[PDB]
Amino acid sequence: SVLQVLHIPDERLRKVAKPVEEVNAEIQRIVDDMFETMYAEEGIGLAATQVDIHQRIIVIDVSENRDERLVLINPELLEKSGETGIEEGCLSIPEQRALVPRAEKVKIRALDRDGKPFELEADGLLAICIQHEMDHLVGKLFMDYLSPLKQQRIRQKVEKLDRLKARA
Ligand code: NI
Repeated sequence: SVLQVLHIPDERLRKVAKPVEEVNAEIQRIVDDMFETMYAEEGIGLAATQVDIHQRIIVIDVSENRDERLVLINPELLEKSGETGIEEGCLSIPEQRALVPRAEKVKIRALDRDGKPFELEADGLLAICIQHEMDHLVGKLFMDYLSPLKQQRIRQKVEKLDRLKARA
């Protein structure tokens, strides 16, 4: 099932997620529907909290033909180094992109879809993507990194967009 993605300025985007207590079949259905929603919305990553589920689950897939789907449950940042930034988009901030400071490399520890633990050293797009999604889980958005004026300037935009969007 395709889940509905919340947009700013929805207050539920600012909720802190709780860790997953047990990775079971309800968890695994959330994963499936999250992947479905991400692909439908043409993203390369989705955090559970953008879909009003306030648990620590992230799905990513950067692959061309769904060969390499990635699942981080209860993710934890072990180390980072460097600094970079591309012009990020966010499914919850529709059509708005900004360059954002990130660590260039990142080492994490998480659980997979089966609740088995793994480690992952990432760089490039993957590293930036992990940070972006992990931010979602503590209620941070990429626009939080920008100046009051850019944020202000941004917010105006999106509300109009959706104000078109329901359209009716
Ligand atoms: Ni996002």
